[PDB]
Amino acid sequence: PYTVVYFPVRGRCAALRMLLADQGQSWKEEVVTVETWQEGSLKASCLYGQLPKFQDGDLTLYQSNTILRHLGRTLGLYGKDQQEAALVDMVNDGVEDLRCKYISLIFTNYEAGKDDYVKALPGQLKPFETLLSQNQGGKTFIVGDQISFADYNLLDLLLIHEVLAPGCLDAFPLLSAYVGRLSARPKLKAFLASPEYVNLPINGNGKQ
Amino acid sequence: PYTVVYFPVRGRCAALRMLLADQGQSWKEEVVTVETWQEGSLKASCLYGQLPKFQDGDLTLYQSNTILRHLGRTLGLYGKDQQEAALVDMVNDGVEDLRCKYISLIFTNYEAGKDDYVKALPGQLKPFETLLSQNQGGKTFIVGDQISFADYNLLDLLLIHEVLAPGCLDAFPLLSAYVGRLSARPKLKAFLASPEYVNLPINGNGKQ
Ligand SMILES: CCCCCCSC[C@H](NC(=O)CC[C@H]([NH3+])C(=O)O)C(=O)NCC(=O)O
Ligand SMILES: CCCCCCSC[C@H](NC(=O)CC[C@H]([NH3+])C(=O)O)C(=O)NCC(=O)O
Repeated sequence: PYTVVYFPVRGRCAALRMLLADQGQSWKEEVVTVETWQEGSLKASCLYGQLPKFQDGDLTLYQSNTILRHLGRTLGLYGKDQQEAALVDMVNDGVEDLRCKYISLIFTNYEAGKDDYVKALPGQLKPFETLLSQNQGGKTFIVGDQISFADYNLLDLLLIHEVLAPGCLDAFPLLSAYVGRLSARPKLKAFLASPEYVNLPINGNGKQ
Repeated sequence: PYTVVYFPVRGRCAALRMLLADQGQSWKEEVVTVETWQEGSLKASCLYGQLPKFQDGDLTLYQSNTILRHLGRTLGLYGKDQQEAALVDMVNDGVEDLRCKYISLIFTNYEAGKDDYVKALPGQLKPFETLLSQNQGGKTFIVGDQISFADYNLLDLLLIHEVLAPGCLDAFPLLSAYVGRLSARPKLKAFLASPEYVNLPINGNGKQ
């Protein structure tokens, strides 16, 4: 089946976990503690010396987006045709770029860079509002009318930003409706409210 | 047909151009000058306010890797099955990570960070040597036995690093043989030697 090996944080696994849950998939969690990591053996065995590590049968993967695209490909959450598949990538890549800046703020300079980051947020979120406005008035999903791996990843990005800069979505009616709508999906709602998600820290450094 | 809109540099378009050339595809180049860019109109029309921008018929794409995956998907350079498609992603993601550090060195702190970067290079390149050693002794491609978009992207990464730290591939027999082998492909060889590639600067800041 599925197995995700990662630290005891949401981080780069939050989105794929949401995906697995909403799709009614069963998976195993292998928690890696800082002590175990600092031992060195696991780090060395990891291709790019990092986690998350994922296992699907005897297929061992690395790189969060690779896991997302894999599930998306295998579970049919990658658009209805090639054109949509490309637009799904365009969204995910955009999500990835903003996630990098978020991760850099959280770990590199939270105290001094928080104010500038928040001021720049509207411009960074705007593109997703625009994408949504061009797809059935943003009443369905980010691309096409069926959900895709990019939705789960975007949803996480928006959620974590709500905690960082509460109210950042008030200026974006479509994104706000989008978050609420998807968060309400039965399997997803139950997952987001469970101890498995709630009691895990967003990032590992105690900052959010 | 195909149209790539980008600045007069190789940068994030080098790989997709190599892909187009080697596959015998025709494309149009729309060169964007700093003056045109600083005018503002084009920047605003771009989804994430950035280039490269790509057009395939009336399909308008953004994000370099999205263009690579698109060509890969449409041209059959994405593995022979789902498993390979996932390994192709794992490689490309790895290439992307290292490209980001390269881009950060080139634009953020070349003078002070060049020495530390080069020292760390072997560890960063090693994973690709390892991947190659596990695939038919690294005698064919990075994943499977047919070429994929990840090859073109990896090939570029290696080439640009040869200029940054000449000889960095001497410690990696498989990667070196790989670069030479692919650079020798007829259409690709002719492209790499043409004025269209040679007279374009790698990055835009005059550093390499
Ligand atoms: C301690 C709690 C905080 C954990 C933060 C998240 S783990 C961060 C880091 N992993 C990554 O950055 C993964 C990046 C990779 N590109 C992906 O998308 O999967 C890692 O393994 N780092 C370990 C290392 O590189 O030594
Ligand atoms: C002047 C010559 C130097 C050009 C350097 C390359 S262009 C850099 C930048 N674009 C990107 O970083 C693209 C990143 C995007 N994630 C991708 O992969 O396509 C840009 O458009 N920047 C313009 C802007 O953001 O204003």
